[PDB]
Amino acid sequence: IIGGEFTTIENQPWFAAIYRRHRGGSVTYVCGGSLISPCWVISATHCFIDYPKKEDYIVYLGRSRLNSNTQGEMKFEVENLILHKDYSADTLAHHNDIALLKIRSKEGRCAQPSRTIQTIALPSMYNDPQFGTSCEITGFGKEQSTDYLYPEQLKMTVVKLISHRECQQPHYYGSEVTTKMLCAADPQWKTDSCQGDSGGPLVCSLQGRMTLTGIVSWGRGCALKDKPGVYTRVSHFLPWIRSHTK
Ligand SMILES: N=C(N)c1ccc2cc(NC(=O)Nc3ccccc3)ccc2c1
Repeated sequence: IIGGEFTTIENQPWFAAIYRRHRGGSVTYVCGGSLISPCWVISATHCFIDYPKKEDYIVYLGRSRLNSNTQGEMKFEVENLILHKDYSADTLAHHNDIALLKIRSKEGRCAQPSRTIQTIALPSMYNDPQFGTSCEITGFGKEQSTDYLYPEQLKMTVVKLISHRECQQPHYYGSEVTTKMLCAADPQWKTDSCQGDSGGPLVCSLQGRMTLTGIVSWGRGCALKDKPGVYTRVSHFLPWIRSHTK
């Protein structure tokens, strides 16, 4: 997250921190995710497509720092890694950038909700917020495009949704951004999501309900003029999510 503010997991309790174990024992941070039900985390296929082995991943819920075992956190392995079959990547645009992770503790249990571990509601079909609505993003991603390290403490920011007609303007993304994608940015271009925030949540309060409207997917640079963040429009994928979690 470029700009924004430092936060803690009690403010983002649906946030999942996903890591990968490498041969030799080293563990590195991969992507964010969101808890949609006790046994299921939703994220972005691009986070996993190059290492599609469920045994490699570690998922934490209730974790506020990259390298602290936060009090109340719970650690899980991935029982099933579901990637979208029509996922693809263009120079900028990522298509069907959505994945599901079925989680299990060593004792075989799913998440136990608590003050720091909670689900986030899915949207309803054909009901996304109007352009100009403010939404929040959360993640352990870069603080500046030139950084190589990720922040130790979790961050959040707030951005505004941009219409498809505006996002398709020539100086924006033209025809590269589709109706299955949602744009969101800062009007002054000072805050945004960035590398390492992928898979994380774009949460919008709509009709009084905190909703998982988007999943961080792609963008040209981070916080660049006329280059919004692009998110998987979760409402389009409700049939896919429902069928893959039954
Ligand atoms: N402007 C944004 N909101 C945004 C959102 C997600 C992003 C994700 C990025 N991920 C990215 O470039 N990943 C990568 C890693 C190794 C080799 C090649 C590429 C980079 C910029 C991003 C920028």
